Amino acid sequence: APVPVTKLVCDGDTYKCTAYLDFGDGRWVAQWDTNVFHTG
Amino acid sequence: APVPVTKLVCDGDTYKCTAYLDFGDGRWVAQWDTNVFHTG
Amino acid sequence: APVPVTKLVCDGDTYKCTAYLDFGDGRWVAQWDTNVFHTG
Repeated sequence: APVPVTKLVCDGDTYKCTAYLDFGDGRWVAQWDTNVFHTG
Repeated sequence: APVPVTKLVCDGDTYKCTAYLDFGDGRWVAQWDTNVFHTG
Repeated sequence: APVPVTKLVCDGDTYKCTAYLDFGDGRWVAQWDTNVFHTG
């Protein structure tokens, strides 16, 4: 079931974002691949 | 055009995150596939 | 290293979400492909 994200971080060294979930012990994450770049 | 996200949720049963957008009737979403796991 | 997201936007014309990062000059983004649709 959908749960809220408590903290969203991204990492320019791994090109991933990590969403910490409000669930369980607080250490469940959703993590996905991203592009990372310097925009205008 | 880019619009703000009003609520971000993720679901460990579907392995997707859903971003509710500030747009229209409030029921437009961006939805993407993710990994979901228990981190350190 | 992971840094906080300061602003999350999505765009129904490009089918991408963009996360502005707390890093550098504020113009670093993570950007990823998404589905965009009108949910129930």
